Amino acid sequence: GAMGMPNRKYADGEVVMGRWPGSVLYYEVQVTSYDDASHLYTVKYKDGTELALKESDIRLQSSFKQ
Repeated sequence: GAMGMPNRKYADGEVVMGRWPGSVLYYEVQVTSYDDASHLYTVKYKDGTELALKESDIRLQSSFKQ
């Protein structure tokens, strides 16, 4: 059981928390697309700018999920 596993670790269109690559900070992003070969999720930030990050950079919108 991975818990977060609909096909990928995250869904698409879903709003999650994503770490900024060079930082340890997490910002709020929405997943737009996904590279399945190298396992990269393309997400879009509140700033409009979209970025690709690893699944390990993405966490739930809230870690408190019930």
